Amino acid sequence: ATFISVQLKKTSEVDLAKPLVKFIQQTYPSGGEEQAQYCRAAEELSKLRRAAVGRPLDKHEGALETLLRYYDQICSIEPKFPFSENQICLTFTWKDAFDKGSLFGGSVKLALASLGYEKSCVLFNCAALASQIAAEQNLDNDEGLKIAAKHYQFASGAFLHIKETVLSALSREPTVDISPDTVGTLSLIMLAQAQEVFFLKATRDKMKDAIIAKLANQAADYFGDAFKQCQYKDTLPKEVFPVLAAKHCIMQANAEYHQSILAKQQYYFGEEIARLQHAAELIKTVASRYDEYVNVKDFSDKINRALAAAKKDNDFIYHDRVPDLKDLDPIGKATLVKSTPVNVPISQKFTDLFEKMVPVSVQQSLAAYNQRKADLVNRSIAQMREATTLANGVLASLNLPAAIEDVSGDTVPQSILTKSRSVIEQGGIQTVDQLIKELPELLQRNREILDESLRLLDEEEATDNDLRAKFKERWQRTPSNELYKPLRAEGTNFRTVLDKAVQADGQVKECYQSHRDTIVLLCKPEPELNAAIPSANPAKTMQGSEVVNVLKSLLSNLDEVKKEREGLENDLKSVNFDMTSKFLTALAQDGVINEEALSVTELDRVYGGLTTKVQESLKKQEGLLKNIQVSHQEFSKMKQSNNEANLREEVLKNLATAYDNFVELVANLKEGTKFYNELTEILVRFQNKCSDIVFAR
Repeated sequence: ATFISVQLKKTSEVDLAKPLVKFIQQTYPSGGEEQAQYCRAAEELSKLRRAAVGRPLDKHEGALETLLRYYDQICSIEPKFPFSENQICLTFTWKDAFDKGSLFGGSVKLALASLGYEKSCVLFNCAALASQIAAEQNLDNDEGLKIAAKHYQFASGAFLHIKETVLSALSREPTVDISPDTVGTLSLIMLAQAQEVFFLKATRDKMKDAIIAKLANQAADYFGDAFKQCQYKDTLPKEVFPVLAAKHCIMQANAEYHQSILAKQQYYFGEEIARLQHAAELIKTVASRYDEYVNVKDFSDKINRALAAAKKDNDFIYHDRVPDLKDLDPIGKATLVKSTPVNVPISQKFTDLFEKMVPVSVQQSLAAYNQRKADLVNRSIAQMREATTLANGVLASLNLPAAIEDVSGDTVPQSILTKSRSVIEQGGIQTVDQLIKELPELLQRNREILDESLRLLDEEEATDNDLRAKFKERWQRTPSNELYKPLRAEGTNFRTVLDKAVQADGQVKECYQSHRDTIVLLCKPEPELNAAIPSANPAKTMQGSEVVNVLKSLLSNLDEVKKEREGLENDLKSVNFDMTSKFLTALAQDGVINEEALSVTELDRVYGGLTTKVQESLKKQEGLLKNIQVSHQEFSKMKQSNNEANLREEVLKNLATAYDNFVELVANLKEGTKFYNELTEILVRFQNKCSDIVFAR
């Protein structure tokens, strides 16, 4: 009639969606996006906690199921936000279950900043509820037993999973009730209490008097061990300690009494008495010493009668020796109970309310792959241009292929021709004058966007002050300058970004004016273009000697080598590999995920076929240019003049450069503008954001 149960644990209501949706700010940038679904569940969870653990609960089924379906959703959420828990602040407060424990340090209450602490307490409450549930139960009704036995067994395991989970998961030393020594003992009591029932069933189904003993015993030898585990340990609620003892004692008395029946059949009439006397003793004790905790009046008669009748028969019929209690065989032990492990889900009709959301050790390793992407792509690109620019630069510094397309001094060589052509219908000088004109304007455009937005902040702040420094303090909310912390932090940054950007274009403007004169030439039609280049008397060891023709095949191979770099720069840009599902598979399969081991070997697999192709380009050039530096050496003599060609030569060198400078300048300014235009828009956000914060006031 008297079963140990465990009172719940009280806890404070904390606003759940407040520090949870703010990470969904960090997550999705759009309203109307899935960001909507993850907040129609964020407040759905806040609803669950309040309904689950906000109250002393109505001992039922759902009351448990809720608590279970909460604990579920908890564990279901932690591999998604509190990994290192940087500042994500939802600190939990939990109150101890058995107040009088430690009167030294921290006692009745503990507020900790770790989810592992939170989940443990819920689970404690689950286990704590299951017990209360299993105790009310009618134990005569046979469907009643089943529910008791299931619940204890569950509570027992619910605790034992805490024991093995606390020290390893928190952030410091834990409160009295949830410490491995405490719970490990409760877990054992539940278990012993479960086992009690099986004795009680087995008893109802009038089973073998041997089997009832062995079952009864093993129950004793469980309460026994729960005593042993309290005896000199402060793990304690007050009335728990004598019950464990009284129970143990009853249990041990049944065990004796049934084994008495067995000994009787086997005609050991001594054993019978010896085992009963022991049994009778055991009860007498309990009758007096724990009377207020257990009623055993009936049982006591059953023994005394059985004893009486046995002592009657033996004294007058059988005359059998009675053994000292030490002389007897151990009653066996038969357990039928095990601690229901804790494997989520524990609730029935389950539904992971955040089933959609993507893990954090995925999200952070997925973004640390995207720099590994950019690094290798951008890095290979940068090796390309610097290789190409250098090459182009040597050619001109060596007058190539201008010198070899020079049949007669009369005409513009064909490369210069083919070049000039490109420069014209690409806009001409006109596209460069365009871009060089409009750029400081687009720079200015942004300076205005910025300072209107910072001025706004400086404007409001000034109003804030005059108000307090003149008011009866009806104005008593946040000092505005303290509120405009990070928006000025950006402000400073946006400035240093522009100061860098302004000076950056002056480097170009200076280059541009010391180069465009020669472009003026390129954009001219052949007539004047041909007329403006000083004509010279051509050297005639150019008819087709091996000194010259060899160079043409170098400048047709180096001609193609740099032409190939486009296709690469394109395929390097074009490739995107969706890494998500490869991490996702490796986190569900294995513990956590080490990204470097996987990404590196994936990259030199995805891109690997190009990195080698890239080093093939660069190192081939080092060859092709050296085998041109030493070859021009020889052509220098076989083609000569004094002053007639010294002009022609050192003009064409400057036009070759002129073209390069043009392409080097356009491709630079387009890529420049197509960056400051991207900034305008990033600053529109910022104009509106400051506006909305001076509207937030």
